[PDB]
Parts: sequence; C-alpha cells; structure tokens
Amino acid sequence: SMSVKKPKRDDSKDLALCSMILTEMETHEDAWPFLLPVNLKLVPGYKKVIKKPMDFSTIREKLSSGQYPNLETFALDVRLVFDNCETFNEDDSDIGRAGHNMRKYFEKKWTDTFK
Repeated sequence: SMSVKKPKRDDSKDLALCSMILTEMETHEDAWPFLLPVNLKLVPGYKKVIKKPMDFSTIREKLSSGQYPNLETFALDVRLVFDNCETFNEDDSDIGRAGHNMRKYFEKKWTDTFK
C-alpha cells in the first residue's frame, strides 16, 4: 500500500530474456503456423471468430517497440497465440498439434527462466 512495498524483484533483464524466449519459439520447427498473422482475406471465418489475432511477428514488433509494460503482458500475448489456435483448429490436425507442442515448449521456458 502507500509507502509499503514488497522487496524490488530485479526486472532489468526481462526485456532481453523475453526476446531470447521469443527467438527460441521463432526457430522451433513447429512455429510455422504462428510466424505471421493469419491472412484475414484468405482464411474464412478467422476474422469473425478470433477477436484478437496474435502471432510471433506481431509479438516481436510489440516487444521491440516498448509496447509490453511488463513480462506478464508478454506471456498473455504468447498464450493468446495458442488459445487462438485451439479455438480454430482441431486437436487432431497438424496445426492443432503444433499449437499444443509450442504452448508446452513456451511454458517450460517461461518457468525455467523466471519461476
């Protein structure tokens, strides 16, 4: 509360560390469904159904331009990518499986880097 603060957790490396994680997500072999925004002209249903599209290139630009106020807003967008994927794709599809694999990969890197 006012003039009462928990000890200051060092957040000075978060930007660099989120960038490293994002690099590792970008270079994963199953990243291909997530590298670029879904083409809303070419994919029926996407625009109406997925209220907040998100992809790794969009996260990378937001990261690089100071549009994440803290590491939690970064994780929210990464998770959004996978939550969108599960909303639109069957579990038993290449993309559906890719999304599960990437979410697992992300969550481990997140826990190991920060928790």
